[PDB]
Amino acid sequence: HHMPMYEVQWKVVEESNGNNYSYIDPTQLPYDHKWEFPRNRLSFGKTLGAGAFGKVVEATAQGLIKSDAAMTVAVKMLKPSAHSTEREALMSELKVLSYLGNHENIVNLLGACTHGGPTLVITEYCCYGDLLNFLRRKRDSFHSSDTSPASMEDDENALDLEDLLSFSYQVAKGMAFLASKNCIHRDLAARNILLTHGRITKICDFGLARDIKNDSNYVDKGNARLPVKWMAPESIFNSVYTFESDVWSYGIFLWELFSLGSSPYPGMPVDSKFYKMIKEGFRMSSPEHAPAEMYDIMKTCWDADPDKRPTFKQIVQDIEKQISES
Ligand SMILES: FC(F)(F)c1ccc(CNc2ccc(Cc3c[nH]c4ncccc34)cn2)cc1
Repeated sequence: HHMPMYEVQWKVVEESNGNNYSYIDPTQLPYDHKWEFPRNRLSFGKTLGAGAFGKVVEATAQGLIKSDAAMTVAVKMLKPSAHSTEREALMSELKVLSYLGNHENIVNLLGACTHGGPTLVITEYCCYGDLLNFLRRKRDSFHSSDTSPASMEDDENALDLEDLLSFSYQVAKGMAFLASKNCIHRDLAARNILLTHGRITKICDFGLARDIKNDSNYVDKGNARLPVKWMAPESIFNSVYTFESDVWSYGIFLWELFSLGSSPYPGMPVDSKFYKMIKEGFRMSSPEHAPAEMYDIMKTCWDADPDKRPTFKQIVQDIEKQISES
């Protein structure tokens, strides 16, 4: 198994020579056994996602948070047909999670089971599932400002511009947190963002629990399956990944978000023509529902020069003001 064929692995970077950064080997990170949780105290429910070798299942965990209470969690784990490369990747994912620490806008580590049988990674459960398919289900229910509640069927569960601005803010905040821990996601997209109580968005990565070969958003390119339409030119062409290439992806996410889950670059299949156009400076237009200042963020996320892209910290400050001004 070449792991790039099955998932896009996030990376933690460290200072190298001069002003360069190098990837940390995640197997080198420690696993803090404070996270260890008794396997027997889990009760498995429905599958939330599965790929060739991995799955995520909804579970009930006894006494995870309060000694006397059960709580709903999501557990990531491997199928028995998985190879040692996948087993390593999952421990490595747990190590990075242990390293990162906690944030409101990421899917958080709650516990792990690492001895006896297969590695189980216990994370927060998000009741509304992935943001992409939520937007798509809610698309025809988008409520314009100053339109009557009676115009919608279930207006209390509809979607409006304040929701979209909120999601954009929350995702920027989670990515600012990642960048602050020297972490590069490398697969930011609406499919890797979840929605939960209070309409809180949490970044994640289904990873090995995604059927990647059947998701046409990943393209075979080299010895990998890559989310090309989300990727910065320097990542596609030179395999260079930085905090600024995550920013490009974030711009693409914003496009999906304000288009209510439409697919990026419609009428442009990934092929040599696609790559030529991206190099020449083709960029997507404003989505229907995107405010002009949000479209302005998009355009800057897609600067060919990574230095001219905003940082996540700037994006947060920018959207904060947009929300306040409304
Ligand atoms: F935002 C971070 F921190 F970058 C980040 C956090 C976590 C990961 C990967 N771990 C996992 C674990 C389970 C899942 C699926 C998942 C978790 N909670 C759910 N709730 C409902 C449906 C699916 C799910 C996704 N990623 C990858 C990135």
